[PDB]
Amino acid sequence: HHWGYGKHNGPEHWHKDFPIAKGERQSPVDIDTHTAKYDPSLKPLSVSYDQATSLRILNNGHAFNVEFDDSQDKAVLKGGPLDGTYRLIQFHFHWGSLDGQGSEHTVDKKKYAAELHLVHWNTKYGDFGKAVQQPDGLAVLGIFLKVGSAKPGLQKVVDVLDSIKTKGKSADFTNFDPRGLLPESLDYWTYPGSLTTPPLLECVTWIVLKEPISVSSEQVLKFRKLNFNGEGEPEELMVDNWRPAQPLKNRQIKASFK
Ligand SMILES: N[C@H](Cc1c[nH]c[nH+]1)C(=O)O
Ligand SMILES: [Hg+2]
Ligand SMILES: [Zn+2]
Repeated sequence: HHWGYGKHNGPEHWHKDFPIAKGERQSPVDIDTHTAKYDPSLKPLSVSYDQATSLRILNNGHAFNVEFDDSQDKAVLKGGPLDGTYRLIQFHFHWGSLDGQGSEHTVDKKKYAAELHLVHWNTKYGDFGKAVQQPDGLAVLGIFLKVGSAKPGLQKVVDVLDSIKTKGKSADFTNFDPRGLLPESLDYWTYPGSLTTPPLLECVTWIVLKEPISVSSEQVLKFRKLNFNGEGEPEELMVDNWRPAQPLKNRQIKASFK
């Protein structure tokens, strides 16, 4: 039936309905640090989230999305390997049932507790829908999460998940600053790829930060309290909604640092 994250509808079944699952630039992938090469030509990465305008948090049945208002240049990603401007439309996470797994991209095979993804779409294409029909239409900033000390700027998100336990629910989540989710350093690895959930469109330029942020056990815990099911249905906790690393094939990962 509908794609999910189980023994019967998980990643290993996605290709049947979504053939591109075995494509040439699928994500995520394992980042081999001793093979990625520093690129002296990458321009400084620019992440301008000052005028960000969050509007709503939504449980879509496989994760929760904090949607932003992108009808104007408010929150934009640029610089790095990107040409032009990319607008922040939404950010979501991928986590595990255990701190030992959860992230999608892996560093030298190491799996993080979770992984944050801020999705932006190339403004040169007018809108998200049109952007997802281009080789360079999207730009996703990936940030790893590791369990330890709590992340202040992430608590609003934590406290609100209670109101959106089940699939379909969506609470007003206005005025959330995504800057509180950015690690200190901006060093990153970048490669051409796709979205990690069906339709798995290969339209993404991945910008994966090396420095992970650390959240508390109590925080990630509440992420694990969510449900994949809809209200009034057998409870399936929302855990392990991450896709495993896919073949790198004929791609190269460039490091923004030496
Ligand atoms: N999860 C995708 C839709 C999505 C895109 N970005 C986040 N969610 C699907 O149901 O096919
Ligand atoms: Hg594409
Ligand atoms: Zn994602």
